[PDB]
Amino acid sequence: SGFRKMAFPSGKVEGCMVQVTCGTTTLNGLWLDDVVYCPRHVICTSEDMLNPNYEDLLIRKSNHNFLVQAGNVQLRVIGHSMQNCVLKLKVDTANPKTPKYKFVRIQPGQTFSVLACYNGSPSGVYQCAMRPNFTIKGSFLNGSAGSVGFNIDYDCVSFCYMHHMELPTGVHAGTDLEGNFYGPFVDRQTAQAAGTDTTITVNVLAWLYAAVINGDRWFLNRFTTTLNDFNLVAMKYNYEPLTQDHVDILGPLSAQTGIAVLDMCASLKELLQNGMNGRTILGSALLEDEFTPFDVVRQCNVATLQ
Amino acid sequence: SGFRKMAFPSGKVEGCMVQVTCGTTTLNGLWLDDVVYCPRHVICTSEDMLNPNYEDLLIRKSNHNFLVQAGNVQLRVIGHSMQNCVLKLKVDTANPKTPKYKFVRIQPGQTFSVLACYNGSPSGVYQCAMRPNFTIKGSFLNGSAGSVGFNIDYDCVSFCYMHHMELPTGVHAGTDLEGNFYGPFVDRQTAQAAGTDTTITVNVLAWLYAAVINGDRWFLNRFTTTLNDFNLVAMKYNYEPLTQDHVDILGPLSAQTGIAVLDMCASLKELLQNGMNGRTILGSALLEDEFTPFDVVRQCNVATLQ
Ligand code: NA
Repeated sequence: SGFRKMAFPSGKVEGCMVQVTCGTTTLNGLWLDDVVYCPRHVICTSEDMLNPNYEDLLIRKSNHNFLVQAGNVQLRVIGHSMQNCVLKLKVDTANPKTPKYKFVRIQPGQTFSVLACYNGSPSGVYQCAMRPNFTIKGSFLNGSAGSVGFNIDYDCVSFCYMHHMELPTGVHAGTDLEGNFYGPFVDRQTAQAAGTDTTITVNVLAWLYAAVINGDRWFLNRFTTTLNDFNLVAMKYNYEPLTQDHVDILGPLSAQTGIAVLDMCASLKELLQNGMNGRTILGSALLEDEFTPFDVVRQCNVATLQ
Repeated sequence: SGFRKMAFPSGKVEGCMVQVTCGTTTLNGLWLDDVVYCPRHVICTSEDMLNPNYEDLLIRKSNHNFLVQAGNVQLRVIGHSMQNCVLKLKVDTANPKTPKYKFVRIQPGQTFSVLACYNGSPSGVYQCAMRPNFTIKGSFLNGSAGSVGFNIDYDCVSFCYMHHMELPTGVHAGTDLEGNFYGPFVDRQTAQAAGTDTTITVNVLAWLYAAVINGDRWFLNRFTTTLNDFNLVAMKYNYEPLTQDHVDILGPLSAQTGIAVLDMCASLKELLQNGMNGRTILGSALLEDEFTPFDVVRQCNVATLQ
């Protein structure tokens, strides 16, 4: 029993973090095989960071300008490549702790674990949802760029996020491991705003299924809705529209509870319109939206064969 | 920026986690040097678990009865003994990944990270506080016993919790690494109840101070209270009574912010009675009590030298 936002175990990732210093700017890199991946603004001065021309800045850098440290071992940089907003530093040594891994680009409403690092050294780990406005509500201080987000499936680490920056509102923006930003953001110190965040509807529905399984079911009703009619109400209340892809991932919970997705949608719709009127769901007056259908099935209480 | 319930990186603990099987009963063990620590109820059949005489049940077990797997490597048990509620299985191979470590008994109110494991495979990591009633509100399913709780101090792992059971309320109970239960619980399937789960008042207050440093102080007011009249309200809401000693603990944060502890108490009193009115504090719509007075400032935003 018990619902907790858990991160995946971070060990396979810890053995890949290094420190990357380019002159008087430092951040973290990810060391896989003989390549170290890091945010390209490691080549900037603080002044450069206002309006960098990264191609012009990189021309002035040589392999010797990059100092890469794996604990107490210096790795010699033998080539470098800018790819979108990440730098790929080829080093003379393959990382012996390289896990089986892939790079994947995640979608809003999906979760991943963040390993926050400073100076190449892992600091803490926590679970994030990619918000519909393509920011994450992380915890990140100066020097944390190059920290990565990931999911783990058996032994295979799927890297999906590299941290780059913090917006004026205190939320966080980064790239996938190919170096393309999530969202409309750029790695310059300019006045950028993230769009209005919206509630991740599929995750609230998963939460509601979890509530039913644990016996909390006052909010169920006998009403019917089309998906388009439900989505019109969702958009009014700044909830994300439910897609067929969301309906697919709610399949197992629907099957195990016998509540069709569109019936649980009609139940949510009444919640949005009428509020919760002093009732609670799973012991809270607020609807959770960062437990995915996968999270819910993994942690939900289960039947007991007696 | 950002404020998150963060756990320590779990890599140093992942390398210690093994599966222990005795008959058809399996759970996790902690492999340090040539010893595996696990909950003693691995020797029970399910029917044994109701009212076990552990001494009698252990007498009928031999070394050969314990199967230990570290990944694909089988670890043969070459001695065994019981210590309170844990077993120490001596194995033929010292763990080459043993970190620097110690066993420590934490206090109610203190925090620790949990590496939840099943079949000796680490599954997830999250941060918990030892509740005033000596329970933990974690996410644990069948087969998670033997999962451990820990803090990391640079390179040294302080193991402080080993998981054993779930009470009828869904809350979790366990032991230190010498096998002594936190709280009055016993490792048998009986009708046990924990004491009242109170909110950790000193932790909420430290969090309010961290809020002020970050710039959330909409809850600050000009009112002040005495310790007694605060505790009147505290008991009404099942907050721990605030002692003068707790008041002393908050001295440093009080000096950091210029805010008298009893003035912060006045703000907390008003928040308890009137709620937050749709405002949040450090991104939370609830009063957070899982951050210790030392831990809270580490995530605060800092001054920027311009
Ligand atoms: Na600088």
